[PDB]
Amino acid sequence: PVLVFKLTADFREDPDPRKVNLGVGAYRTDDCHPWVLPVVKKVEQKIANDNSLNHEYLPILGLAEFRSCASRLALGDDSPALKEKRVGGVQSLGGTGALRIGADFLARWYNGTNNKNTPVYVSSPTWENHNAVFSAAGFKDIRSYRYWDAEKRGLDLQGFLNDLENAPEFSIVVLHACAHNPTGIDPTPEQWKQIASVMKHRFLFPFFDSAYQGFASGNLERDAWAIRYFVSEGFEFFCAQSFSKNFGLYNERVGNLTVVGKEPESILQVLSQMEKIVRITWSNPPAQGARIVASTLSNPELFEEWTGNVKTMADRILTMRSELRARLEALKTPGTWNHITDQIGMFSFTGLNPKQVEYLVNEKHIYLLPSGRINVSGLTTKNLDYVATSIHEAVTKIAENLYFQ
Ligand SMILES: Cc1ncc(COP(=O)(O)O)c(C=O)c1O
Repeated sequence: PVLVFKLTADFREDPDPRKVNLGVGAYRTDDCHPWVLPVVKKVEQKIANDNSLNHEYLPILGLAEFRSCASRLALGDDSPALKEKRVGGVQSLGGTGALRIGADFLARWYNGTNNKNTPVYVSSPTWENHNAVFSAAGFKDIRSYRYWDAEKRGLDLQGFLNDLENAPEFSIVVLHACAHNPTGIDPTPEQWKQIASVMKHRFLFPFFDSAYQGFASGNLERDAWAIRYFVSEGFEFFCAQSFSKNFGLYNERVGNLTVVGKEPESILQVLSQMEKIVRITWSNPPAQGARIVASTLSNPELFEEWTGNVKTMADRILTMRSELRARLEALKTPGTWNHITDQIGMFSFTGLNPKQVEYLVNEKHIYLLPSGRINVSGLTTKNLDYVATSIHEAVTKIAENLYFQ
């Protein structure tokens, strides 16, 4: 599960001046540089001048203000679950750490004691590290639900539902909260209702993965609709949150595992068990990233500025999608390209085949995944024409099948 990071390493070492990194989902400005969000520079300065801050261990489960703030962002300020004190939060090492802690919990305490046979269902296709994290937790039966229909380039809703109907009771279902990685296609709210209905009837466990809240619609509230719907339907569930993308805090490793239970006693028990799992993994979590997020989200002014920074990223992505589609169309590139602008989040699942990716990587020094996934936030007004013309070359020169064409 380390392909994107190897892609980045190959890109850095490449001497060719034309090179473009469209692999890893990391935001870039229109001049192709990292963007430290304005709200983050401001809160960092406030931390650097605040002499009451010490370096003593945080609690095992982490910084209380951060955990509350994060769960609130997922669930909404007026969530009934918050009001009924049936919500817990475990500060984690980014989204990955939240998924891993959640996985280790389920493998020890869920559906019996030390049950490694509980099926875990992930999307077809999904993030590379999903299978790897759940296998590391010791789960033996990892399965796929139909998701991507490559013919219609949207959701195979009937397949998805049918796979969930046939899942053994109590199976764990890893659901992308919004901004599906890699397809950029999410269920509509009406589709989510049908999914939830099947999960409720078959007692399936929702394990949400929320790594991109803000990037699907530009609006934090709207991107959490599905999480909030599952709360309202009476589910207990996990939701692994990352702030790597929406705060641009990749290298400070800031995540939160939100837990929604039936009652406060449920949460107290789950959390006391999570303490043991954290202790034998990283002991307790790092402070800097969590303090930046806690400060931002607990202050109405910084919060508003932050949501404006997220909107800025989401809007730049929209523009890059429109521009790429337009240039491919003006070049008369074969096939249709509306899927570039239909898809949402950070990525486009372009539909290019593995030989077309190989051409782009080795001949044109444009780095993307063998699947055809690109990071749309890697495109810029300066690289767009090179990327479009290169895709055109690949699509016209490299056939799907060498013979019979
Ligand atoms: C779907 C998905 N889940 C989890 C993660 C893990 O993020 P992190 O770097 O915060 O550990 C990513 C990457 O942002 C992701 O795309």
